[PDB]
Amino acid sequence: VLSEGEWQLVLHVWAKVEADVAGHGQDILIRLFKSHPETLEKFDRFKHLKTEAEMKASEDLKKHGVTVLTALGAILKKKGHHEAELKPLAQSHATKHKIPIKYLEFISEAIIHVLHSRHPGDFGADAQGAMNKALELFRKDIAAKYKELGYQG
Ligand code: HEM
Repeated sequence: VLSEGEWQLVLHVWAKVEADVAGHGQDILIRLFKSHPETLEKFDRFKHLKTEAEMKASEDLKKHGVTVLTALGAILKKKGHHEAELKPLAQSHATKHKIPIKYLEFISEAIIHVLHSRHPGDFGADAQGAMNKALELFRKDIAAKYKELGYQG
């Protein structure tokens, strides 16, 4: 359970992301796909992209970055009371998109890296620990719905 102090750190940095959702979305997806190429293969939409420059040029990938960070932002702003927003996301990611929990760990690492690069004055170590705990809570609750459906592995 995050404390109120920790939620404040999280959402303070997140408000900064909200000034340039698309730029962040791009940088996060690019880092995820460069860091962990097996993730790119889960998107039939993007698996033609073979270089970072092609990724950076893809308007469709920038569109999807906005979709992902708008959904994450809505879950963060519920401060833990996010069951209505995770249900559908876990459902689709386990049964339709087939994303293992470990790749949710990978995208959390890429979110933390991009927020440290773009917002270092609002993302010192207190705020990095808090964002880590928020993203862990997201993964714990998606993992519990996976397990329900037979996809925790
Ligand atoms: C912060 C973590 C994530 C969030 C909030 C998120 C959010 C979303 C949303 C809102 C959609 C469209 C609605 C839906 O299908 O449920 C979506 C689609 C999808 N996501 Fe995620 N996602 C995350 C992590 C990932 C990861 C780590 C992968 C793959 C490694 C992935 C793969 C997919 C795929 C394949 C689609 C369908 C894209 C398409 O072909 O249109 N997601 N995601």
